Amino acid sequence: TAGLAVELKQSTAQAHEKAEHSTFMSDLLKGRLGVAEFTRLQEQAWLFYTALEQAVDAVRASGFAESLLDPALNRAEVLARDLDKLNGSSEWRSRITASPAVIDYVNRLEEIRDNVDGPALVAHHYVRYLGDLSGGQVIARMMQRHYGVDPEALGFYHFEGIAKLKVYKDEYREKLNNLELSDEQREHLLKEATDAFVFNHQVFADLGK
Ligand SMILES: C=CC1=C(C)/C(=C/c2[nH]c(/C=C3N=C(/C=C4\NC(=O)C(C)=C4C=C)C(C)=C\3CCC(=O)O)c(CCC(=O)O)c2C)NC1=O
Repeated sequence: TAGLAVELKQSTAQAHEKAEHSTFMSDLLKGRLGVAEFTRLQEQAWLFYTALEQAVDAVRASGFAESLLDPALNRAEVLARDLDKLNGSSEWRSRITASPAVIDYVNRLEEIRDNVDGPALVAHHYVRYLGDLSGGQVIARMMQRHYGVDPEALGFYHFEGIAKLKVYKDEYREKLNNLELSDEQREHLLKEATDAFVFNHQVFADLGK
């Protein structure tokens, strides 16, 4: 009754809370881990953001949700640069492999990409990017504070090209509210958003293992 942004927040609350409270992310943010574990996180993130951004490109090209799917949000190329700094060479590209959790997540993104499934893609976009815009400074700050990570290796969290960030998040939520969705597409979107948090929790679980 209060618009899609509010409903997404409320519908995904249980899954979001489960993901935010994983042991791996909890130890990472409290300073118990190290730049190594942060680097492993960012390597798995590079795999699933590469897949997410293929799916966003296909959806944007179909004409669905275009103003929401701002290409300034793309993280994959920035993440690779970060991983070039963190690993000290481009060695990582040919070494990293998807964890099982990341295989399932990437598979789902690739299904969404090739189905060109606009409402599913919007769900995954909200769960990753709005997250990144919202709590991302807190993650970048803890990485600098606990681990000494250089801010030039935290480009993923900087969002180059956005000046006023609170404004941008506000407009992102209004763009969600303004999306034209059938009841069926809206249900599909809400369910996919919860699945997105579930995938992310399992990514942190596999990292912890
Ligand atoms: C898989 C984990 C995870 C993801 C994907 C995630 C996404 C995510 N984090 C959000 C907010 C937020 N997220 C954080 C914080 C964090 N977020 C973090 O991942 C970490 C590690 C912190 C550090 C405490 C804060 C402080 C907000 C503010 C809430 C808001 O603006 O609504 C939102 C905003 C929802 C909305 O405004 O309706 C999303 C989608 N949050 C998660 O926890």
